[PDB]
Amino acid sequence: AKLSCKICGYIYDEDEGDPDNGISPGTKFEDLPDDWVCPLCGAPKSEFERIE
Ligand SMILES: [Fe+3]
Repeated sequence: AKLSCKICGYIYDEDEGDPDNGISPGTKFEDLPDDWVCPLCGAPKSEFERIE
């Protein structure tokens, strides 16, 4: 699944992960640490919303 950061143009795609910050491809959003934030703008998980 894919989730948009409400606050910038970033999209978290579970099939991409966030590898530059230590999150492997295939990591589900539910499994991101509670201290994970958007790699571009620092918004928390509460500021992401599922998109198609
Ligand atoms: Fe962002």
